[PDB]
Amino acid sequence: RVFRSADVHGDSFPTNMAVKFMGDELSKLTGGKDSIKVFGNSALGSEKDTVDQVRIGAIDMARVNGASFNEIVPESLIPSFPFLFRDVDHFRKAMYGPAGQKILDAFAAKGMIALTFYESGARSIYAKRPVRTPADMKGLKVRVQPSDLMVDEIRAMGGTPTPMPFAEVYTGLKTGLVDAAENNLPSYEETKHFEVAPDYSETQHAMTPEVLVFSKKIWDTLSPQEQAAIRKAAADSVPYYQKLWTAREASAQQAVTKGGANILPAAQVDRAAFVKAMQPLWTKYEKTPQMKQIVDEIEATK
Ligand SMILES: [Cl-]
Ligand SMILES: [Cl-]
Repeated sequence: RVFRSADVHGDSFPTNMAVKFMGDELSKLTGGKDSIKVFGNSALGSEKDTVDQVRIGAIDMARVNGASFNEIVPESLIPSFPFLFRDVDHFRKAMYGPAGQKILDAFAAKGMIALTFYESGARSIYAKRPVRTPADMKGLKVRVQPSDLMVDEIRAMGGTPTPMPFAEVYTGLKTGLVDAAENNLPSYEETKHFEVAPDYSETQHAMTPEVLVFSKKIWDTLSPQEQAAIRKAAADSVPYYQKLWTAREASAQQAVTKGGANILPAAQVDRAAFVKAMQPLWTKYEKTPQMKQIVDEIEATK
């Protein structure tokens, strides 16, 4: 069969490519038969829309950002904690290890098989002015993802958060509904947010992963062999994604700078002030002993 999968990005974006790559792998490991069609550009709805559809089995899979599960899977809050990961190497070692698996395992109770994470860089503020310190955030109308944690993060930074679907952000910035948002560089480039919010300040406040989920209702009708093939194709798509993503982070920086954007480097930003303001949120979002244990396991990963 053709499995249907959702994504907010366009057809050439690394996430879409990775899942399409996964699709090609599946079609060999099943011999021509099975495949994945990726519906890009939010065609199937917002990330939250598409998560709900996966849960009820209206669609087979979605590639979405970790924050899109924050009201559903408590463990998904964790990798979105502000300043949790020290760097890319830490993210990788922690998330592709036993602690990341515990997070993935948590989705099953909520009607989803979480197949894999993909890295998503670090998210940073961008606006019509630069931002070095929480004082600079005051008065900015900052779009965030529809997540209570992300709302609180931007408030803790000093901005006024406003939840909006990914697809609507470019227009929101144009019309002045919002004058700021936050994301990684490749997203900053792809959506052309850089043309309306040309000041990118590397606050690097979160490193939320992408998660690839499969409908448990559909999953449970498959054989163990088919299930294993699907897990295998997913795992194999990660190194492929990594090659594209590593390159895209670098090229996106070049592209946006050539197009007028000004990146304020991480060292220029008062990380300590942001960390102090945001750190209380960990305790706020540790809902269970199980969550505490995972956070501590991640912190302990060196
Ligand atoms: Cl969205
Ligand atoms: Cl987003």
